[PDB]
Amino acid sequence: TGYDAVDDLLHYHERGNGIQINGKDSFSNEQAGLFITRENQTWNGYKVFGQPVKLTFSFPDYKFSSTNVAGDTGLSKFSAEQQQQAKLSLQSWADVANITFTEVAAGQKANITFGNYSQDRPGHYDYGTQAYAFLPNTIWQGQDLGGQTWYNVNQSNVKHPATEDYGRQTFTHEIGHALGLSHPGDYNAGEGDPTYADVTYAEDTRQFSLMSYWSETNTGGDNGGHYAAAPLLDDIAAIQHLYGANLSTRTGDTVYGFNSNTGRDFLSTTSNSQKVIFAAWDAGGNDTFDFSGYTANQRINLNEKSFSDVGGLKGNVSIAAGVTIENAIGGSGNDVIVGNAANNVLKGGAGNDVLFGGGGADELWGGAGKDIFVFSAASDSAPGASDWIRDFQKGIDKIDLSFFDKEANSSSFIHFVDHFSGTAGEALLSYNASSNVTDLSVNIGGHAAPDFLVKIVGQVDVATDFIV
Ligand SMILES: [Ca+2]
Ligand SMILES: [Ca+2]
Ligand SMILES: [Ca+2]
Ligand SMILES: [Ca+2]
Ligand SMILES: [Ca+2]
Ligand SMILES: [Ca+2]
Ligand SMILES: [Ca+2]
Ligand SMILES: [Zn+2]
Repeated sequence: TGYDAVDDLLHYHERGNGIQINGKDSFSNEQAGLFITRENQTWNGYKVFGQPVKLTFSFPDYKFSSTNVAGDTGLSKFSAEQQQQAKLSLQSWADVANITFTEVAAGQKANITFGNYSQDRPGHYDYGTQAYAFLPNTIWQGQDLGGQTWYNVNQSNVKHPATEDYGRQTFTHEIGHALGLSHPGDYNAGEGDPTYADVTYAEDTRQFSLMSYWSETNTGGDNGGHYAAAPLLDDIAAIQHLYGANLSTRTGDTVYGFNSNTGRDFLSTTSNSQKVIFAAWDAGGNDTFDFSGYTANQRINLNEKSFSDVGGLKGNVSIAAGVTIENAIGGSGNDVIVGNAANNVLKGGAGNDVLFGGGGADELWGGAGKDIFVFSAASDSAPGASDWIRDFQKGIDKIDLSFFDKEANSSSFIHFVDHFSGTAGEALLSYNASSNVTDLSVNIGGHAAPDFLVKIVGQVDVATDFIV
């Protein structure tokens, strides 16, 4: 049934509350954020949390023959392409927490610096390392190393971050360290051989945090060979814990995905081939997840902290804690679209879709195809805040009320009548041929009056259009 599909999406990636996944403990979004910042170091001071911060950054002109604090040499300044991508990574962190970044001249002392290295010793090129950075307040010989980030330019992804997404992710990851974030678990490579089996909690994967090195496939995600460019779900919790949530970000009506007005590369796409991977942070307005241009079967959940399967990928889109996204538009595939307690405009597009509005007064459009509109509570469409199904086609679309009889474990609870009598479970269809509107009223609670009312544009055939 349509309800089965909804129920499935609602319990996708449940976490915390004593759950154990992969033989590992499951941490909630909150716990993961705290664990990722377990070093307690911030630019505001040790254990000083929730305060804004203003930081400077620059691209120093390093001398090739110079040796850095780590012992690496064959140094160089960031190229134009590298600088451009580093600035995009910085902004992605500034979008979510109260952090202000300001670029200073190559000579001026800056809090965060970017530099390339190519040799582990003079005259010897290093093809084995990727990058590293120092957390704030890292003191060495009376000097703070905090804010320094270094990258192995012999790696093509580091040299070409604009075309190699792992390079862009690396910039975001190292800057994360420079801001106070650690990897989600303790494990040393090089002089150690860690694997996902060495994680502290199940959600330590690239599906939840880009501070992680473990594949998203470990938790059931699948990014189709791509890498997230910006802070993921648990990274947002981590960074906002340190510097507070940015309440000024995208406060207007924002569109994510296709036809985006975000002005962010990782939140926008112009074709079915260009895949999105992101955790959405949005501080206000009436917002829309527009995934209309994708052909794959998608699963879109508008609940906060929940995961969606978008554009042919799995668990690649999520919504941060405290964010309310209002609308969703599916693509040409057979989609499952689950709304939240707010008023939502849900559009299935072509294909056979399953739409679930949840609470609030929702506006549901099945579009072309055999669509199913699902309900599981009187509050889903309360009289006075009724849902509207705007394009119902009798004999083609369906209204799924199967939840009620299943819960009641009775085939006679929900049953259609031609007139009410106060009995619980009575359902009544009222068709107005002049206005082309059908009222579906149900007395679920067994009150004097119906406690559930859906308004439908179009005729409904009781003999063929319901799943009970
Ligand atoms: Ca917005
Ligand atoms: Ca909103
Ligand atoms: Ca669709
Ligand atoms: Ca459809
Ligand atoms: Ca809703
Ligand atoms: Ca339809
Ligand atoms: Ca509703
Ligand atoms: Zn790292």
